[PDB]
Amino acid sequence: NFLRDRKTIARIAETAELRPDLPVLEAGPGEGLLTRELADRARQVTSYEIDPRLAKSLREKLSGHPNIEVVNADFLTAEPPPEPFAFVGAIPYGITSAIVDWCLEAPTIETATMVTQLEFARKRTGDYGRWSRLTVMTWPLFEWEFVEKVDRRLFKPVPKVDSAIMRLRRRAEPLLEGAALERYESMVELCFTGVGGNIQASLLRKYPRRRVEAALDHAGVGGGAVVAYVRPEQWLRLFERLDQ
Repeated sequence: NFLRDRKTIARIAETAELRPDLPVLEAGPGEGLLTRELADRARQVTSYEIDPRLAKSLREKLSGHPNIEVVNADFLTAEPPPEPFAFVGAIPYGITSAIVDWCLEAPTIETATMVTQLEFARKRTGDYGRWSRLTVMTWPLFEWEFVEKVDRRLFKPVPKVDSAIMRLRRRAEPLLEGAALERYESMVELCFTGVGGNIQASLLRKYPRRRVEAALDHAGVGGGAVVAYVRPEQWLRLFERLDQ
């Protein structure tokens, strides 16, 4: 699926929050129009194309841009650069979670701007109230933002479902660090298993009743809340009170 709509392509490039001293890594470059717009704004673009024939034609198509390099390789086995950078990608359906993990694990990444299936982006950004476990776990380190829906008819060939632009931003200052962050991650893990039936019952496996009740109230969360509908700001408040 190749995005052809010029307005959406420009929206992606502007979403990436690029600047002249920041390099970009790109995956799923397709026709390379987006690559041109990224190269206009960033220090340089390194664009990954796994297919050797497509890599060669893309390299020639973009040879009028000296700050574009095309790498004939699988992006998923690429190492991130040891300097701040941004990722931009149009991600096929079957490797979306793996690309997200690639970005979450790159310690110098600033932003990751991705075109994904619509439902994937909504879950990972809580756009309709339901929250991914990974989003909650990484919220102290990353912002997850839903940018916009992208209608199927803007691609070629036209797919079956709609897409979306979503963005990760690595926070300049993490909301938690060190052992406190680990204690937060342990709390989130504990609650997403569902042991005991409800979030209150799960928390009671690790924390005293008096403190659990105080923490739920502090966070504005009911003892029987559906775990997936607790918001990240509520998880932080819950941990704040529990960790005293």
